[PDB]
Amino acid sequence: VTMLYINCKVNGHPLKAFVDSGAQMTIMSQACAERCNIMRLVDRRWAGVAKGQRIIGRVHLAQIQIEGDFLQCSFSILEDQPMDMLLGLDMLRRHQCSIDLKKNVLVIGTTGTQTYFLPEGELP
Amino acid sequence: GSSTMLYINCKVNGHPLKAFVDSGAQMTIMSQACAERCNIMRLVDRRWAGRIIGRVHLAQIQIEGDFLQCSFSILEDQPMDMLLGLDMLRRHQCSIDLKKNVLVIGTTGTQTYFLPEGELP
Repeated sequence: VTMLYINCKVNGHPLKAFVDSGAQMTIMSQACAERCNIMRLVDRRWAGVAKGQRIIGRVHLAQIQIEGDFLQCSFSILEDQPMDMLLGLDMLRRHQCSIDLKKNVLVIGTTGTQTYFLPEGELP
Repeated sequence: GSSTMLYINCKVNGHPLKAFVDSGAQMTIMSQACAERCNIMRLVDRRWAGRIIGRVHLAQIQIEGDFLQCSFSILEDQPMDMLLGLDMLRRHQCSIDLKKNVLVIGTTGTQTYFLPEGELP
């Protein structure tokens, strides 16, 4: 069973995001926020400790680029989250997305943009 | 700033339950308590025991009027009755459609609504 990931970019930097309808919150790792050069967007007011783990702060409505579309998304930054990016139900709802396992695509409902889930050999 | 989850109605062996729809989970898992309530303990193959009690190789999960052939493991003390994971979502070519607010079974076209907050288990 191949897990669901998509390609996306933040501030022009490519990453692979895990698509998890069972997660309430979208979360980027601190390492990925550094690589994407977006620490200036990290509001440390919203620092805390996640379940399971320091949340370093929160990014408000930054653009996540999927194919050629730019979608405004908020997400928190977790220290030492192994994976770069976890796209949770908050985001999937915001943008009225469909996870379509027949076509093997994530559809962004607000735009009609469609992106293929990565094949097994491309998963991180 | 910060710091409704997806559920559907379904039935197993005629008994209703609410399933958590989790595309980040590899495996579909029913609680032992639910397996007992649905009266399907006879289907549990305990050679797959770990805590996972065993595996149900074949059971019908009913969604609306659809009967879908599924496999799932049985977990002692899982809080929710069923976690519907990517194995079964992929098997039945499902769409999780958050614009329409439905789970679509791709093999039949059947749709079921995600439950509102007040109906969550």
